[PDB]
Amino acid sequence: EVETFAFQAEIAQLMSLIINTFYSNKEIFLRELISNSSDALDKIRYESLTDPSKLDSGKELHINLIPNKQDRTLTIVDTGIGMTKADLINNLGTIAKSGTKAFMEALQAGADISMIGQFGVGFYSAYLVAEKVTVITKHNDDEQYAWESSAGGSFTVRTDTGEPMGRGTKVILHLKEDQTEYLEERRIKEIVKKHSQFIGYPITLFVE
Ligand SMILES: CCCCn1c(Cc2cc(OC)ccc2OC)nc2c(N)ncnc21
Repeated sequence: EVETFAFQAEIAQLMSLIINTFYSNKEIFLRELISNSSDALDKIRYESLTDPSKLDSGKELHINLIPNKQDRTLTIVDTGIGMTKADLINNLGTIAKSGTKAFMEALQAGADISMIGQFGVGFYSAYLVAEKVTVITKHNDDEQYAWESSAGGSFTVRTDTGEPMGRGTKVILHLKEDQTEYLEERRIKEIVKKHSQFIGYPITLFVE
């Protein structure tokens, strides 16, 4: 059973700006997602120091970038802390509301879309390049879920019956027709080198 939810008005407004503004520097989406994966990995690492059993769902702390020309998708996989149903439906939005208001204020005043990460809302930069985003995620305290949105004001959540991931998040970017450059090995390698070369976990770029 698939449940359908409305974004909060502020978040729907941020998603339209991101979709609608003319802004050519779209590649920054990838460092925003990688950064989000890095924070989640820091989190579970930290939490495991005082509860070693939090890694029973997998000891390896890493990021995989998987392009699939066939599906036209690029997936950012992490084995970080993961997200609960409450995160997905409620808490992330609650937190994102104020980072959105700050981000929006900054833009007038002459900030640009590439600073979105300073405001804790860089996830939504996914919509620079993706027509639809699917997030598969698994937290220790909870079940595996699939979140999805093509923007338009709503998202769905369902329990995910696919391949169990153990622990972590996969962000699956269904790319726009004109953005398949981000499926190319030399392009991804270029962007990681430029914006993500210091991340403190291994990032494996899968080949097609
Ligand atoms: C804002 C920071 C936490 C949420 N989060 C994020 C950002 C985020 C994810 C979303 O998924 C549907 C929605 C909104 C988000 O930011 C507000 N990425 C994560 C990740 N890879 N692993 C764990 N938590 C993550």
